[PDB]
Amino acid sequence: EPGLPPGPLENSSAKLVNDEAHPWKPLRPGDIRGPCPGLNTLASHGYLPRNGVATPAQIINAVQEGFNFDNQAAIFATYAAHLVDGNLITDLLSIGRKTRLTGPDPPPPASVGGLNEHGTFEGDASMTRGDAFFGNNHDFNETLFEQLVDYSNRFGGGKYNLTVAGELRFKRIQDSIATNPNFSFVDFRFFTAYGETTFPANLFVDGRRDDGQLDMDAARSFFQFSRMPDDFFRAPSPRSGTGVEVVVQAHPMQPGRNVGKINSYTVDPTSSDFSTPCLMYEKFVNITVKSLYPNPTVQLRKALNTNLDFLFQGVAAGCTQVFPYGR
Ligand code: HEM
Ligand SMILES: *[C@@H]1O[C@H](CO)[C@@H](O)[C@H](O)[C@H]1NC(C)=O
Ligand SMILES: *[C@@H]1O[C@H](CO)[C@@H](O)[C@H](O)[C@H]1NC(C)=O
Ligand SMILES: *[C@@H]1O[C@H](CO)[C@@H](O)[C@H](O)[C@H]1NC(C)=O
Ligand SMILES: *[C@@H]1O[C@H](CO)[C@@H](O)[C@H](O)[C@H]1NC(C)=O
Ligand SMILES: *[C@@H]1O[C@H](CO)[C@@H](O)[C@H](O)[C@H]1NC(C)=O
Ligand SMILES: COc1cccc(OC)c1O
Ligand SMILES: [Cl-]
Ligand SMILES: [Mg+2]
Repeated sequence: EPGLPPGPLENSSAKLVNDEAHPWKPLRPGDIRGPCPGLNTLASHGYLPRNGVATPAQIINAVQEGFNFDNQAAIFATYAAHLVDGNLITDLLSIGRKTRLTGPDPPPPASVGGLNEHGTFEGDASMTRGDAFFGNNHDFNETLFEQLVDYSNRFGGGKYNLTVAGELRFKRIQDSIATNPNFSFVDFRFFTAYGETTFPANLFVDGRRDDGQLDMDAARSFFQFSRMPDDFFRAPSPRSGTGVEVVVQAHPMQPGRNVGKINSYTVDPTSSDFSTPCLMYEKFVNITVKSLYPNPTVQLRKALNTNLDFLFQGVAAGCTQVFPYGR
């Protein structure tokens, strides 16, 4: 019932992806878009179902076909998101808000809240979306985008590149520390917050150039309108987070959180960090997934174990698989 994770592209060359079969269309009533401009764009070009509800296999195929996201990264992200935000029985995940379209819900404490669910996959210090504490963690924010433009002007000669990513990533962390008393920057979010800042440079840059310099017209088109530029070619090879080391090196940070007040950022020594990637995977499964499904019934336990096996396919070589519900 859960389909097998798709394999890598047979042909990963750059090609036109804004093509006749995948035109941009505006939203219809009920169409769901969320905090990810990549998935949003794929839905708005029909690489995913246009209503924003999809299976993990549909998501993996879409990120590969439309943007040349690499297979390992696609698998890890998709199954992580599905485990914490999707319906494991129906095999459906919303790319934004919680919806009845993902089917009959499992029992509490599982939320099946879609990608909009705060603190599962989605988290604080996003580039163009506000922190959940401020009321909306999913819609495009013009003020935040204008700051991205400003940082691109200051550090990228008017373009978004890895140097800009390094500076903006830090600025957003510092702004959340100063204003969000509930700011959390540990474990899974600590990792994804860095990786996501490379994606516009690696994946939104036309693949015929692949120069890591994203122009602001293209940036707005993706971030605000979920729309590929006219004649957009995808990247010329599979990739996801390459160059994340540049972003980290610009302003190395420890994982931590504000402790109920602004300007109280307190390092968490129980968090994983970039020195312990396997711990990030182990805590995600043992703590995050397990807490949503502490004592699942038979069909849920089976679906959990299958999706956990799929998640492990995307885990970097050298980590040991963990089994929260037995073998
Ligand atoms: C493979 C499955 C994917 C999933 C499940 C996924 C999910 C998400 C989620 C939940 C966020 C919000 C994190 C946060 O800021 O709090 C996010 C951010 C982001 N995603 Fe993805 N994503 C995926 C692939 C991609 C791809 C292929 C691209 C580009 C082609 C992309 C581009 C981005 C960008 C740029 C952000 C940051 C948005 C911002 O901070 O303003 N994603 N994604
Ligand atoms: C792979 O796709 C590219 C772009 O569409 C094309 O030029 C190339 O010849 C394809 N390779 C094969 C083996 O068909
Ligand atoms: C506040 O932080 C906790 C995690 O420490 C999280 O469970 C909760 O959803 C957060 N809420 C908002 C609006 O940030
Ligand atoms: C956008 O972000 C700014 C800056 O953090 C915030 O003040 C504003 O309330 C957000 N929302 C909108 C709708 O502009
Ligand atoms: C970003 O652009 C600026 C200005 O062109 C340049 O100095 C810097 O080296 C660029 N960084 C990257 C990683 O391309
Ligand atoms: C996760 O649970 C497994 C037992 O299934 C255990 O071996 C492992 O040490 C745990 N890891 C963490 C980080 O809790
Ligand atoms: C490969 O890593 C990732 C995959 C999907 C989303 C991410 O950031 C939100 C991310 O950092
Ligand atoms: Cl790949
Ligand atoms: Mg966020």
